[PDB]
Amino acid sequence: EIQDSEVDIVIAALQPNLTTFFEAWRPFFSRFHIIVVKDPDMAEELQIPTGFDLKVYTKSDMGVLGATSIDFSGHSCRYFGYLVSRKKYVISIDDNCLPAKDNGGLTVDAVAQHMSNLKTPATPFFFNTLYDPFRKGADFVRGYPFSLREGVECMLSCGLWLHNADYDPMTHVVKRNQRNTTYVDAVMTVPLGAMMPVSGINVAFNREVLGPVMFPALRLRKEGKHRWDTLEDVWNGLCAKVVCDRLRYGVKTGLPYVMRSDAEAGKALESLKEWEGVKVMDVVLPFFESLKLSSTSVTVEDCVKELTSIVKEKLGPQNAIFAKAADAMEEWTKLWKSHGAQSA
Amino acid sequence: EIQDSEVDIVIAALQPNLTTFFEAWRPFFSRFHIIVVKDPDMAEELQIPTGFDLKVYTKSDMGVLGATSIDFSGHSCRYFGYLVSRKKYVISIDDNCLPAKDNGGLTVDAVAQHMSNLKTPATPFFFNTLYDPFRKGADFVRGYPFSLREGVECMLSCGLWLHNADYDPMTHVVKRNQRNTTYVDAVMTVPLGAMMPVSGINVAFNREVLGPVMFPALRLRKEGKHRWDTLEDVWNGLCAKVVCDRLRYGVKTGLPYVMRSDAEAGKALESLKEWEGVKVMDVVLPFFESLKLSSTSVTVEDCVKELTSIVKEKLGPQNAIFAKAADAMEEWTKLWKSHGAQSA
Repeated sequence: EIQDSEVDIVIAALQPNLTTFFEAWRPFFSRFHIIVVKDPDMAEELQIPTGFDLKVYTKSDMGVLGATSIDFSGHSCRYFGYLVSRKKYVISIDDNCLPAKDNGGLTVDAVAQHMSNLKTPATPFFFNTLYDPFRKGADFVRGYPFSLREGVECMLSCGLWLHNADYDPMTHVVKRNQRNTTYVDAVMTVPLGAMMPVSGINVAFNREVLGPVMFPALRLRKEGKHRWDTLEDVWNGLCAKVVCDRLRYGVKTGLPYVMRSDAEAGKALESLKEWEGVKVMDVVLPFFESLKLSSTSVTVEDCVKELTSIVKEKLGPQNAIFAKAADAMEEWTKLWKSHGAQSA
Repeated sequence: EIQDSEVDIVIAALQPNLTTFFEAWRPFFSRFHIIVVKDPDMAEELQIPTGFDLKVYTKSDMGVLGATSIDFSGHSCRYFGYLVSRKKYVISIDDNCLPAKDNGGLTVDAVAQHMSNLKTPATPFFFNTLYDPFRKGADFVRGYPFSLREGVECMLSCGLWLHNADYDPMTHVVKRNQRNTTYVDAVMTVPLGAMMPVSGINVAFNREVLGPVMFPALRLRKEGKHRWDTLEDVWNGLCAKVVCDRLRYGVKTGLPYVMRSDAEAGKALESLKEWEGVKVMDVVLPFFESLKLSSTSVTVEDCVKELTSIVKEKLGPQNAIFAKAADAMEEWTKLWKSHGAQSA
């Protein structure tokens, strides 16, 4: 259950000029606290039209700890905002996304839909064929058992994207001019145990619960500024999902849509040439099918504690990015106990 | 891959006058073979228009089966059509449904959509957040592992319903004039292991594979003439779903929609007054939550055999309907070996 004052708009600034971004999102963002973060690599500064509650940050400020095994450049910088926040919930999208068009031509307040997704229970144990049983017009289908009608609280809500959808760069280059135009009016609970790709590009979550597992790790290389270049968010998703399923907590996907503006010419190919991600996911898959956890862990941190070991021993010797990521998971576990932990 | 020549439209008639129904479905049924079945409890005569490839069946034909422990009255009569059909795929709709209109105002050829759902592989091992990745405009989301792009065969397609949605009679009486108006333009594979309520109202499946398990069992009351009164289909749903998961076959839900014509005034209360389904589902759920079939089972015949026993063993003594359902589950297993089988 939610009131507005517990929301932090956490934004990655990878484009410095955010006039178009904020002026379009303004009616929906304005009433909230906004933690913009400057990309450490940025050879320019954030040209933001103001009138918002902005608590901007930059690379120097992070030095309050060295974080010796983590790189916060690029997309990873957005995780700093999760650490220097003191709010219960994080609503997070990237600077290249704009407010969407509904089927009715209505402008989709994704921020109000994210808040709705979380306060509203989730149904991971049984698939309601009408989807969200609490949305208007939807309800519980005949055969949905009654003991389950009051779902577990939703800890993570990941939305969708029109236009330049979150395809891998290979799929993007080859398909040429495929753009997403199918507005699917649906939000649904991802069933228990079911794996999913959590797009970092449009997501909101309980900072206080899942902040420990949202660790910036398994970035493929230092360079790269399009979501193509990394798999760290899809990786966080798998971790967070097995955490939620072990705890009988809920996850939702679907609405809201944001409209993701298109890429500069050919960068898809430029990033394609160096995207090892094909091989990565097909080894990471058997690992998470092979992640049936021992019974002891019942705190979020315990599941993290248990997981870093099972990652380090099983995946560690397979590739540098994995060991270097498990070490980043432990360093992030410290960072949460140290700088993320509650006080406000 | 499917052609029209392999589809048998098997329909239960509980309404005697099917002129309004068939003339509306004509553009879509005409090109197919239609196996109407008259409800044994039905005295009057079937007013069906001409111009179809119809082989009506009747109480007379049902008794030559000599079914010792199967009751074919009401919705259950539709299971006779699955036994005496000799085609690969059975598309089955209830007489109270009419073809739906999409957001573009188009009338949904649900028969062509079910076939599309089946010709198309399924993605049960990993949740593609754009839903069916082979539908146009949809595709595989970044991070979806590549070995899983080759989907397993889709053996079951469950469609949805506008207007008088498949709410249980309790939800129907209490929520009053709630009607479904949300056309969710998306079809999706139900992840592995996730239980679901499969509505009998608008569904299609591979007869030769899943036909043994689409069995008449779990009659809760003597005659449930509205889908409210019955759970025989929901029982099929859970059973076949565990089969599909053991055999690594896929199940899809969503498109197509039918416009489910509304109910007789107040009949909802007539059926709720006796709808014990509240408790039934609360016992059937944990059974399937605790139900893992042996890895030894590799054919459908193995899985039905193993499951009917586990039903006989665990659920049988919990209520007469379960043992009586295991008895009918077993009787159908013979009837398939004796009467139904074809090329699997």
